[PDB]
Parts: sequence; C-alpha cells; structure tokens
Amino acid sequence: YDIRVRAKKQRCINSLGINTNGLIAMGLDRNKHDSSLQIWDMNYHDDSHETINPMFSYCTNESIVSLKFLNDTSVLAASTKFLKEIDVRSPN
Amino acid sequence: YDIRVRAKKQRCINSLGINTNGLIAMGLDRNKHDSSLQIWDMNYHDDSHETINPMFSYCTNESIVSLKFLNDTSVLAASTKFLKEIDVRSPN
Repeated sequence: YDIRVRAKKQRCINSLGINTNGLIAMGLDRNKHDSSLQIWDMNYHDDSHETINPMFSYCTNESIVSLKFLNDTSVLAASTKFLKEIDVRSPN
Repeated sequence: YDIRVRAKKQRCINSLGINTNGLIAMGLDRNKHDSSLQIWDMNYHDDSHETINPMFSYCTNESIVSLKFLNDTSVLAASTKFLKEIDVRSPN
C-alpha cells in the first residue's frame, strides 16, 4: 500500500529501522517534549491519524542519528553524544 | 516451553484469549487499582519477572468474565454488567 506516518511532533527522521517481526523504529532530531526513538508496530496503527502511537519510547531530549536492529528485541541506537543499545523488554 | 505469568495484582483469570498474531489477552476479577483486560505479546515479555507488562489495558474496576478475539485487532469482552467490544487501535 502507501501510508504516510509521522511523530507527534514533526521533525526530521535521521534514521529508520524495520525489523523482521514487523516492528518499526524511528530516529528523530532533538525535541525536549518527545522521544527520539519511537518503536511501534504497523498492525496496531490507527489509519485515521498521521501521528504514530509508540509501544516503546526512548531517548528524550536527544538526537538519534543512526539505529540498527540487532535481533527481534534489541536496538542499537546512536545519538549525537552517546552510543546506546536498548532492549524493548527493559526500561533501561 | 513452559512459562507461568500473572498480573501485577494476583487475582483469578476468568477468561483467556490467544490471537493468531501471537497477541494474548486476559480476563481477571474486580480490582480497583488494576485493569481486568490486559493484552500483551509474549515476544516482548521479560523472562526475569512473573508479572506481565500489558501493551493495552482496559476495564478498570470491572470483572471480565468472558472474552473472545474477533480478528487481529478487536476483542469482544464481557464484564459482570456490560458487553463490550474493544479495538486496540483506539482508547475507547
């Protein structure tokens, strides 16, 4: 098909990763009131809205400039000052 | 395998539904501080804890006594006084 989606706050998408199990992550620029690593599934997305509803949100007030999906659960994200590895089964 | 899971507050599981896309719902008794329709995926469950982390929570202060998965997104839940149909793509 063809679907346009965006964050709650509209800002540049630096990085993008689509996993094997359909899970989609997003790397955005720096916004103090929104997460820069929003991970969600397209199967649970309401088609009536452009904004996404993220299952997992990380990296508030940061600028995720690169990300990669290592496996079905963990994501290796890179900010402008840090190099992170985030697992969706943990909040840390 | 074999995994035992439970709600944050331990109470009787009246109803249970496992969907085709791996999504699992749960019908519990009445607790005023916890949801009685907790929907989650087993792929994003931390194996180090017994308590579940629900992606979608509904029906607080109710006793879900029967539930059924109509399709990949909507669930037809039944409380002790109401008959509901809840879609996970909407908060209503």
